[PDB]
Amino acid sequence: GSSGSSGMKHSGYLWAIGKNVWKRWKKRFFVLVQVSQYTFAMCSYREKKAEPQELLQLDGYTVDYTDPQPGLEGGRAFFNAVKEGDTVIFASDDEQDRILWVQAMYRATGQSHKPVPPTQSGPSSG
Repeated sequence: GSSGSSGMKHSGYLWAIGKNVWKRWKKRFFVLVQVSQYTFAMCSYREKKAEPQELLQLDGYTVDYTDPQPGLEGGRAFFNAVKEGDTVIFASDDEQDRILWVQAMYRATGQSHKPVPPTQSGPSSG
């Protein structure tokens, strides 16, 4: 039962909304930390040199590319994580970033269905 070991994989502002945390959908700081050898969590450090406000352990969450849900109007890319009884959505400024996030989050959780990048050049709405 050692203390553990910190670690950073990817940091940057992102749009996410959950049920217990980030109830609101707004661009907030997001940092992927490593809790255990095979366990990670999303720590949102909004303060300046202080403890994190919101935190979501990615212990199980299944992140994967998903269509743009009706409502969330923050970022372009859309990606939500599926949990036994919890569901959280995430969005970035560009599609390129999303991938980098899915690739990491994927391993952090260790889901069964590995995420894969689509081939949607860029259709037009009407």
